[PDB]
Amino acid sequence: DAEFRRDSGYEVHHQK
Amino acid sequence: DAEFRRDSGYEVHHQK
Ligand SMILES: [Zn+2]
Repeated sequence: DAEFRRDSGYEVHHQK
Repeated sequence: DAEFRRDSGYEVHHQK
């Protein structure tokens, strides 16, 4: 979801 | 590489 689907990281698989 | 590109973990790309 968009608020944590951020460009400024990432590997989103380790965030929620 | 194949030896540690295993199902026996994993997210190989930064795990060991
Ligand atoms: Zn990862």
